[PDB]
Amino acid sequence: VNSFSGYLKLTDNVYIKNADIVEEAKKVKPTVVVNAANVYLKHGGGVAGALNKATNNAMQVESDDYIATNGPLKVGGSCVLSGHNLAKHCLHVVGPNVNKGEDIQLLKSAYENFNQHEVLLAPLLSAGIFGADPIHSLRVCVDTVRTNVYLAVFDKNLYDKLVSSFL
Ligand SMILES: OCC1(Nc2ncnc3[nH]ccc23)CCC1
Ligand SMILES: [Cl-]
Repeated sequence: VNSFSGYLKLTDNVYIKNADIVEEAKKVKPTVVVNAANVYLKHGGGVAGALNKATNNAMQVESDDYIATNGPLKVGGSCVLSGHNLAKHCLHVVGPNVNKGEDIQLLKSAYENFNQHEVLLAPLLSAGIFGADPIHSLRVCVDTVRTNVYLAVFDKNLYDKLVSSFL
């Protein structure tokens, strides 16, 4: 039993809800919140900009030190950093950004990072301003993640469309 509330159950381990991931994280304070990151951990917009804003820029400060030490992530890769006031940990995961010409096949690799954590709150990777089809992202999530994932989906038209089209 966990404290996630109001989710629709899609499969044994995947759940989905129309929600602002920032507001969800503050309420639940999950062990792991997933950020829709880029390789530079520059949290400007989309989910990343919203999460970082909610941390009063502490996420960005921590991220800049991480990059200065370790260099950029790989597309499809991840790192674990602090969750600040939102979660115990933040798993920064880089899905491919179609508006940059990045290979969509890397979306499966990106979701594989979720399997290192028993329970996660997360957005749909490569959706939103990363330019991929959210229906496709949901399919890859369901077919790749085996741990318990709670998917937030801020946009309402996307959520109903995602629920109504799910196979
Ligand atoms: O899930 C991916 C999508 N973006 C978000 N989801 C959940 N919470 C969010 N907060 C800010 C952006 C955001 C892209 C379409 C939904
Ligand atoms: Cl977005």
